Amino acid sequence: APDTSVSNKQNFSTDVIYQIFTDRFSDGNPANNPTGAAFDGSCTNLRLYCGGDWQGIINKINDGYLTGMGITAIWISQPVENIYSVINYSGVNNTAYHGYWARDFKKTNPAYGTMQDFKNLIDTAHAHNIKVIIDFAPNHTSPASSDDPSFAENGRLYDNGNLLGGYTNDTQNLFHHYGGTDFSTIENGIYKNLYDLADLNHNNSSVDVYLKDAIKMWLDLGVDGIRVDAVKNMPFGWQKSFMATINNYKPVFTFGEWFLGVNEISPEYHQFANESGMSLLDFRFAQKARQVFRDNTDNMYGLKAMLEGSEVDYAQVNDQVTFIDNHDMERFHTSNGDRRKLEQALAFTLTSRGVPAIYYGSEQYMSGGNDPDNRARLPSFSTTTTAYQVIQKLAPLRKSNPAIAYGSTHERWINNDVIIYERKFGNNVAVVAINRNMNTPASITGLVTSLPRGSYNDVLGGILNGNTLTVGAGGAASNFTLAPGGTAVWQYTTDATTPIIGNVGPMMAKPGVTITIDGRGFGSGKGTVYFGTTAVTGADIVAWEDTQIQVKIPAVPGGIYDIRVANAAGAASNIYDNFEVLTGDQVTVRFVINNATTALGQNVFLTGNVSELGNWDPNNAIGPMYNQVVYQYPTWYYDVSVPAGQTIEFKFLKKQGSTVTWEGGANRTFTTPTSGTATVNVNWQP
Amino acid sequence: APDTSVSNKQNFSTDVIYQIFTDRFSDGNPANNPTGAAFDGSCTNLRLYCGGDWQGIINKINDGYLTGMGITAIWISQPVENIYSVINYSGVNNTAYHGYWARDFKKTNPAYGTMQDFKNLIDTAHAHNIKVIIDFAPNHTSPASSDDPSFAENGRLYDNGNLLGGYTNDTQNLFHHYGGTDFSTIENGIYKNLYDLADLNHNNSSVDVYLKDAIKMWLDLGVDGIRVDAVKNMPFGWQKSFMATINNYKPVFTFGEWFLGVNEISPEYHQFANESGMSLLDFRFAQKARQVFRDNTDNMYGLKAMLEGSEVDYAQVNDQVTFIDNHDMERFHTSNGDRRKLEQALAFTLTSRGVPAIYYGSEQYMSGGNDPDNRARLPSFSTTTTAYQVIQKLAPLRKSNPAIAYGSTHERWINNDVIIYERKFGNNVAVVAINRNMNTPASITGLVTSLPRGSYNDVLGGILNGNTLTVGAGGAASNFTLAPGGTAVWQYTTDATTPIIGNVGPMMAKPGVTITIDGRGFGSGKGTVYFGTTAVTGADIVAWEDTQIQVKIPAVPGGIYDIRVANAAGAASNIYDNFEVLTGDQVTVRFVINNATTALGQNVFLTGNVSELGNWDPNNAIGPMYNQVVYQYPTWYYDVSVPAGQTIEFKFLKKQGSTVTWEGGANRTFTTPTSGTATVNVNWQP
Ligand SMILES: C[C@H]1O[C@H](O[C@H]2[C@H](O)[C@@H](O)[C@@H](O[C@H]3[C@H](O)[C@@H](O)[C@H](O)O[C@@H]3CO)O[C@@H]2CO)[C@H](O)[C@@H](O)[C@@H]1N[C@H]1C=C(CO)[C@@H](O)[C@H](O)[C@H]1O
Ligand SMILES: C[C@H]1O[C@H](O[C@H]2[C@H](O)[C@@H](O)[C@@H](O[C@H]3[C@H](O)[C@@H](O)[C@H](O)O[C@@H]3CO)O[C@@H]2CO)[C@H](O)[C@@H](O)[C@@H]1N[C@H]1C=C(CO)[C@@H](O)[C@H](O)[C@H]1O
Ligand SMILES: C[C@H]1O[C@H](O[C@H]2[C@H](O)[C@@H](O)[C@@H](O[C@H]3[C@H](O)[C@@H](O)[C@H](O)O[C@@H]3CO)O[C@@H]2CO)[C@H](O)[C@@H](O)[C@@H]1N[C@H]1C=C(CO)[C@@H](O)[C@H](O)[C@H]1O
Ligand SMILES: [Ca+2]
Ligand SMILES: [Ca+2]
Ligand SMILES: [Ca+2]
Ligand SMILES: [Ca+2]
Repeated sequence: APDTSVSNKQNFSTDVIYQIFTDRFSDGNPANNPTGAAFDGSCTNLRLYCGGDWQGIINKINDGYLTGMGITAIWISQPVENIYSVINYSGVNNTAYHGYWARDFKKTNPAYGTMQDFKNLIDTAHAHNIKVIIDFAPNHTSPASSDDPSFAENGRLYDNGNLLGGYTNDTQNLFHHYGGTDFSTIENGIYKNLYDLADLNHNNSSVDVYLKDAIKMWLDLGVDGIRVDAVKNMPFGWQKSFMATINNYKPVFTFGEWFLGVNEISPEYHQFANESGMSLLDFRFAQKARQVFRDNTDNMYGLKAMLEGSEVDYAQVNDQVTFIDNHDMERFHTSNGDRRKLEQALAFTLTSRGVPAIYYGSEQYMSGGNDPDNRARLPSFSTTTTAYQVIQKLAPLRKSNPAIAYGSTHERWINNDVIIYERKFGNNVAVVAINRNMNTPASITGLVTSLPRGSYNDVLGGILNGNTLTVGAGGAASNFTLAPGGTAVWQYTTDATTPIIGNVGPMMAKPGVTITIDGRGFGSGKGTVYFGTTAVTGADIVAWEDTQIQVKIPAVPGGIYDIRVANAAGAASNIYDNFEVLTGDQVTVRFVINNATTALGQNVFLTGNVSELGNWDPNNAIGPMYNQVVYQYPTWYYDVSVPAGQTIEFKFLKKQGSTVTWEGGANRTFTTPTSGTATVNVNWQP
Repeated sequence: APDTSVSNKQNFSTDVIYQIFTDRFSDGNPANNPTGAAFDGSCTNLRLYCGGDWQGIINKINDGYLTGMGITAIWISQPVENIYSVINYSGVNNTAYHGYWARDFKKTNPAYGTMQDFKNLIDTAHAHNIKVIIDFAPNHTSPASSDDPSFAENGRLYDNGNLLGGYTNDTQNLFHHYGGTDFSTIENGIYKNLYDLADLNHNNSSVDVYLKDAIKMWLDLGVDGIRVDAVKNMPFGWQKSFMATINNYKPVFTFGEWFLGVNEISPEYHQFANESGMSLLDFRFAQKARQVFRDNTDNMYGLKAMLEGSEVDYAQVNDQVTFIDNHDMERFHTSNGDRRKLEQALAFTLTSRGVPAIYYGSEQYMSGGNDPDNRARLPSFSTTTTAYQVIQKLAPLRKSNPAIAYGSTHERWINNDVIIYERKFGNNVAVVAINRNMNTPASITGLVTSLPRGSYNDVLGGILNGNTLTVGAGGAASNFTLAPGGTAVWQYTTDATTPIIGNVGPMMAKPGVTITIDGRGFGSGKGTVYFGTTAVTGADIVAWEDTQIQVKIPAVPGGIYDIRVANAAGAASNIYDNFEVLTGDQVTVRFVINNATTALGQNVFLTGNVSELGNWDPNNAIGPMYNQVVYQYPTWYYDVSVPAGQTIEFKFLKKQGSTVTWEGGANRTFTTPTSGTATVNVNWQP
């Protein structure tokens, strides 16, 4: 089918996402509204339920509010049954309106709707070519105190009605009981509790398989994307087996939230987008967009350096979800901030690389500080605001112009307040110029672009003071003055003769899984797909057409591969690297090693004979291991995704700068379980 | 040996060439100086012999003038025996001092020296790590009038003293007798005479074989490169069979002169570079450099556009020879003009991509107009000029820092008067910042770089008012003020672990010849070289070390191939593409089709079953064929290089944009000659 079908659950860079807090969007059904102290239909107390639901979203798809805007993906609040208690916190009553305090991951939150109401949402979203992404927060259940079993619902977890257990009297260790995080360390934030949320224990096999059974249930019900919550606060090894579970079952675009501060460039964050099997919410993009476009704490050079840098650091930059604000940040639009700032910042995000996500109500210039003030009910469904209009005009360019969906970003002109950048994919190009200065016009002299000769009309129709572009000989454009606050988008589209790959999804799966390669120039005749130098042709290509091919991963050795396409005429595409073929189905195993004594700067790592363990290469070893919380030094521990039901060989080692110290002895061996969890507890062999 | 060795004849990106007009450099042997009419020892008359010779260049390698400047290659006037005539042109006497009026391509010009002095030049140069590039001028012989046999030497051509023929009464048709070129079309500039020069006819098997035998004997005297003259004015197809003759016998770096004027961009120019097997003097670069640093008829965004654009248009940009002036244009330094512009532009060229050439005497701020004023004798052998010191500081960096020699160019900061660009290859980095404004200081803010945090000396030692750079977190540099006329070079080197290809020479050749791949990170142990999915290893990798491997071209089908290296440890490199494997040795065949009547913009083309003929792909067919000078429309003719000694199958087609009207009938067949030429003459088949 084409790369732009609503059935393409694997790649979303042709989409624009509208992030909906279900409770604050629309109350389509008042008979499902909570009662008593859990409810506030005036929505003046923002920690209470206001009554918004799935029928209210079906209604704004149907009446065209969402479709009118060009929105093609909806990201909604976690669908799962939540705790019913009203919790008092320092006098303030609080409810589970946000969907984040779960108790049964196999049932719906009935304030949102029934199971039949979720199905009706998927079906009318799909009938209108909209994809449905759900939040999923497998890190925890609900507010709990083991000391006080009567507080809230004591973190209790049920499997489709059947109690599994609570936080007080956790004889099964379904939950972590280490106290709360102080956020000092990644380890500390993983194993300790977030605030007061009862931390699930993913190393318990019942928690492991129930959470994996539950996500399969939501995939069976037709969801197309998953935003997983607090990715920083779960074991990365467990997350990779969770990701292999959805990728080997029904791969859908999955991305996670790892929060990043203002000028924080974090290595682990990038490693996580590059290696977990899910992409990330692009906080680096988001924080620099607000520094340049909102707060003027950085300029266009900062903007350029971030777009250039991120194209290298994320192995698949076209998979990162970009945004200018969301539910954890103060709204972009301030009380005294010019609306042009919001409008340009949205235009930027809509024509930039990635998968743009728009927080509900941006188009209605909502302002408000941090939680809960950034989650007010949206004030109006006016369809004629300037912001509604810039998204209406630009969001469809992601489906029609493959340069916006998949192209590289080239800065063609710049100064402190102006950047004009070019997105290019094959022969398709889009050019956008923006002048963030609202007093001073900009004299553009010497712009050259890849546009063929012509007089390009600004796709924004002049609503942000854009203009026509007259491109002469050799893509050189005639000089113009960009208006103060001006933003213009100029574009050109054509057929590609060369295969050009713009995106592949999933990026990690075992042999036999159908991968989806999207781009242009594949031609209509079944060509060749290369995993390294292995070639799939014929029947292993389950589907071929100019924009999309679907093909089964061949039975190659686990490891990571470059993908390449050849059309039926033998012309070959660009290389799409970092594809991970897995040795098979995964299981997460805890590795505990006692008496691994280390000097300062020395850490224990794990390596082994399968690609998941680095294939005996010390540079690709699993680690640094942890040694503070679940076990303390010199015991080190780590949860590592590993091939299920196989005997693997492995050894530990210590690394200090360039020096590697392997443990002596023979190779340790271990037969992994087929499902669940396992722990290997061993002692340093000198 | 390593990439930077003086024995690397295939690639020159690590070199700095010094273009010497042999006659105007140094007279080291007066006894071989011309007498009386052909000579002027005061060299007051720039059209007569002044005396400069190969012995004088040997003295300048020996006494330290050239090696002290960091020059690593020398390009000298054509070595070949020229006519002895003093020609009159308007009562202005004129001699062959420039070496361009050949008589015999197998003897030396006695004013320069003997074959014995030419061996001494090769040997003193190599002994001092300087490569020797000779001009070769195969388009023509010398001024000739067929009407008047006594003018000059009637363009007579000798074969090692044995007369072959003169222009008057050329019965064995050695020359073209179509009149002179008005430069109206490429076809007209090729087959008609350039000025009064008896134009050689490459379709004559005698001239085709003699010219190839002569180039081979200078490859046999140990020349390291060849600048071939007037590449525009000879048939592509013949120059390709000539390139295949050099590359299948003793590959050395060869590049042509295809003159190009200001703001001029020819597609045929970039097609020649990309498809001939030779590269080109980079007139695109040189013309924009003079506009920005000499003449002020463009600014930094223009420079920026040229750098960005040449990087995608030139398939192998690292092989283009750059310069800011030469013998066919006015010298860059203007009389009583600002020296700092010369110094700045010299520093610009020295740190930019390609292979830089310096016109002799630039370091002595030689002024002069067009021919012959730009070839006055070098007036000083001063080693302390700032232009001398600038070349001495920066020329070495092309051997030491691979970012300068092979790296990509990326603008990092810019405005009308300032560019700071960064060269990047692996983690080796060079950042050069130039302020062409000689009056205004520039404040740089927002410079983000790829250098590690630290403070960086200007390698020019501040002689061009450059400064010390301090780099903080994430490559962001501290605010600074680039002086008026400030030029500053800051750099970072570190060993590459993983293999990176920076250059490949030759780029076109039959199976069995040894190519040179240069870069970093290849390691000390043989790994694999791919030509397509064809892995080449062991005995065929003739040599392998970290910066250079040499390997024999596999017995693959004729076609263009991507080259990729995987070091012993399996880490694979970037792809170097557009490599052409010839089906075999080459002969230029003239194809002539009669009665091929076309429509509006319908052109005739040739295609056949070898890769040389596009392998039956209409989108790759040879053409559009010619039809004015040698044969007239509706007869079309084209000189195509084809594999020697086999039955090619061909057909002709007409292309109306995307319509291909094919000949009917059956596929034609012809057995090519093994050496020499042939002409196939046929009529359109409906
Ligand atoms: C449960 C919580 O989940 C999401 O936020 C995550 C982040 O994705 C995760 O990376 C981490 O980020 C925090 C960051 O480390 C810290 O420096 C910054 O100051 O705050 C970030 C956000 O809290 O932590 C949280 C996981 O705890 C959602 O985006 C959050 O909205 C969501 N919040 C819940 C939790 C509480 C209390 O149970 C409610 O007050 C809140 O309304 C609800 O949304
Ligand atoms: C004497 C020596 O004994 C063990 O040797 C190591 C290798 O040195 C190391 O490269 C590693 O190689 C992997 C191998 O490439 C792979 O094919 C195989 O299947 O798996 C290996 C890793 O499991 O492993 C081998 C052993 O299999 C020790 O591990 C070495 O450290 C040891 N050398 C040092 C270190 C210590 C250990 O504390 C001393 O006991 C020893 O005397 C000293 O020589
Ligand atoms: C033999 C001659 O060849 C080289 O220079 C040539 C170019 O190869 C050729 O393309 C042509 O360039 C002109 C270009 O094609 C045209 O479109 C442009 O507008 O103008 C260009 C010239 O201004 O002509 C040049 C030379 O004009 C060498 O680089 C030359 O040095 C070389 N010169 C010889 C030839 C003559 C004629 O007998 C002497 O006057 C001259 O001194 C001598 O050096
Ligand atoms: Ca409701
Ligand atoms: Ca956790
Ligand atoms: Ca002499
Ligand atoms: Ca010619």
